[PDB]
Amino acid sequence: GLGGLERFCSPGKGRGLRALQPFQVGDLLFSCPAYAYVLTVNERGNHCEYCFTRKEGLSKCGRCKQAFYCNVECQKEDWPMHKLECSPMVVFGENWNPSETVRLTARILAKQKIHPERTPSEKLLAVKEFESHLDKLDNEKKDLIQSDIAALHHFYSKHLEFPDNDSLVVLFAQVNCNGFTIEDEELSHLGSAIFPDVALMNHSCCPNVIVTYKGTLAEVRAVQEIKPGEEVFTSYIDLLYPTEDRNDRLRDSYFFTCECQECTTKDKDKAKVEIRKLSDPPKAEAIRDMVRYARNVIEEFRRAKHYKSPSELLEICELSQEKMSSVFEDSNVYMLHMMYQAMGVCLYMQDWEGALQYGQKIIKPYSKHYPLYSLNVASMWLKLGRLYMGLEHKAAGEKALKKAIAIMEVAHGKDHPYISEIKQEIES
Ligand SMILES: Cc1cc2c(ncn2C2(C)CN(C(=O)c3ccn(CC4CCN([C@H]5C=CCCCC5)CC4)c3)C2)c(N)n1
Ligand SMILES: [Zn+2]
Ligand SMILES: [Zn+2]
Ligand SMILES: [Zn+2]
Repeated sequence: GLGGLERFCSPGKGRGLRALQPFQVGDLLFSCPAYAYVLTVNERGNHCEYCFTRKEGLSKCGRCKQAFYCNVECQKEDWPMHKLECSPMVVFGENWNPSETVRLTARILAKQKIHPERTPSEKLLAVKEFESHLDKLDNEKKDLIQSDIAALHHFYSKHLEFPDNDSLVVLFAQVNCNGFTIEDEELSHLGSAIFPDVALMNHSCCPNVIVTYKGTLAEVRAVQEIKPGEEVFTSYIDLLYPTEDRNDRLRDSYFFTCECQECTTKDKDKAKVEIRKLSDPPKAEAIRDMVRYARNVIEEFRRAKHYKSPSELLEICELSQEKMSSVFEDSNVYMLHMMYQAMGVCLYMQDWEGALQYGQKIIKPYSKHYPLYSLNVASMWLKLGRLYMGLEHKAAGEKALKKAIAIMEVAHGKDHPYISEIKQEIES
């Protein structure tokens, strides 16, 4: 189905989505209800488990007191999926630690037993039809799937009937590369879901669509004019980084290399890796070393985001920046990576001033490096606005919040609950 769209074979790629009618900028292509979903553990007090709405003072689950809901209606409708974790959270207590993947694969198995037939989440692609890339996964990723399986058994023993090891390996591999992360208006991680039809769409570093969420509902809107017969492209990755960096990430998770206009021309590559205009210009050899150092420290930081302290993480950001500053211009995407990373640590530690100072340095190069309609730009203006408003800068506040609404009206749509919320912030 899906009015004015069709599944097809995209040459040189595979299964894709194609427009059959035109779509102007801001037009809703389709909506895909969540086949399976979960709210992340760290967002448990702030958000409803069933619809993901952000509210303070949510009703608690009487049994576990770990799940929070808008009303009894969200609580009752959530129970089929919550019963998988409700009694095991009480039994295991603070030891209850299944990974978000294990948590999601559990809901998938539950949806397979209650609704074995094609769901409205599966109008053009089925979960069972998902790519698993099992032939391509290393020993590390296969060991984590074995680990995931043991965790599923250890934490969901009492509420599920499990298929054999081989069936569960395929499913865990499938979820790993097909699972969607859901973010809020600020790009903060909210949870994980299965959107079978959204997963049909192929990748481009110049996308003509963006995926946003209305609670657990995924929404696909046009960010470029789409003509009948043109293929529908979303971006699988973060479009801030140069071509090699994007293709390295693409190969890592989806084992394919990109061939779009941006990957071909590499026009934004020189500007993304901006170099200081020194009287003695740094040598190509020195430019090479700083790019490697940066890519190395980016990996070092992600790993450190597990064991090192927020004040330790900041030292890495600050010293990495200071080191890179020898060759890299402040608009360089590697500098910007660490500025963003320290902003997140500042927002974490509630250093609203430190965060605001990062954002201010981040936003002009962001609108220069990302496309016009980009969730990273809108969420950065939204974060700047909210911080400005919090620190008594109303003129700079309304200015940044309006700039967020501008992009967001096109991505999230003019009637989105987010736009209203932000408007209430300017008005009241
Ligand atoms: C050569 C080529 C092939 C291309 C392609 N474009 C898509 N192809 C495929 C046919 C190959 N595919 C896969 O290997 C492949 C595996 C799982 N999937 C589906 C995934 C669903 C989840 N999203 C993520 C997106 C955003 C952030 C949150 C995390 C979730 C990522 C996608 C695609 C699709 C392109 N430009 N070139
Ligand atoms: Zn609710
Ligand atoms: Zn409960
Ligand atoms: Zn590309």
